Amino acid sequence: SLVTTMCLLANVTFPCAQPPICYDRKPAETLAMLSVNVDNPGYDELLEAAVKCPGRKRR
Repeated sequence: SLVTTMCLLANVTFPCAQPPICYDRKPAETLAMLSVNVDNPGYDELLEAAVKCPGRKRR
């Protein structure tokens, strides 16, 4: 089968592209999460997603 790219948070797995939250909500947690996924090939996907800004806006 094809494999999606998975990243780790806690003892849970999730798509690297789609983490549950971002930097603005909790900066410490986000960085910690990024550090945990340093080894993973998906890491850059995770960095991009974690780093981008929020939903409450028109554009």
